[PDB]
Amino acid sequence: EWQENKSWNAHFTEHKSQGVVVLWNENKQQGFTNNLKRANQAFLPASTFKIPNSLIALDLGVVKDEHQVFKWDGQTRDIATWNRDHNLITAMKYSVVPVYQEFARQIGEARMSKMLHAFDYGNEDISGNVDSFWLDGGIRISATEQISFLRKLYHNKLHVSERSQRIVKQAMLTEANGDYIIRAKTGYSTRIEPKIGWWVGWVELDDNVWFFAMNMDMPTSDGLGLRQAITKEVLKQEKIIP
Repeated sequence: EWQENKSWNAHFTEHKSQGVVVLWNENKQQGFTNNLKRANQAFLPASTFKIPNSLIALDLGVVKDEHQVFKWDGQTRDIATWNRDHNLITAMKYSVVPVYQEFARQIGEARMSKMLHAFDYGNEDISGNVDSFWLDGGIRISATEQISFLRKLYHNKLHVSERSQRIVKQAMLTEANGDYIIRAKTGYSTRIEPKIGWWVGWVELDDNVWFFAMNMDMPTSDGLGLRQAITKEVLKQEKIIP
């Protein structure tokens, strides 16, 4: 069911990095990773939590639809793209933490906790502050657990409405061309060691879907582009994308 391919480690070491890529072939129900241990080690989800958070906010009516405007609160932050109005699409594109913090406050502890249990999401533990637990609280998720969750979302099998799942998958749209579609979400965890970057999502082909989840050590922000670059080098090696 699971195959370890350490030849992918070259893609990390050539960039003076360490990490894990996990791939799942939906047609064949077979998984592949360079590091079975790290594939099952649990990390803070950081901004990858914007996927479940969006689903919960939509299903409870905290977010009406993907056009609703969340007005900038007028507090200047160090990420320029955060100092503006956003909707669900742009808030996910730019990983706009303060918008999702407000979602979490309106969701509340009780409903957030139950919904994460219904999703079987990671360790399902929201210990910490309700507006930051995915950044510095007790919640943890592994790369293999990200894949399990994403497969449910792809098949509209999560315990929220079909509409909520369709909207979040629209908001995850990252890249599309004549060869593939990528729906994904980046993450960057810095408040708790080890600092890591995430990229989780899937690649849609004409006749198959390949789910992926990667994380990697991220001692400085200088290496953030490697999250997508390393993943795509693996995808290219496996002839999933040209």
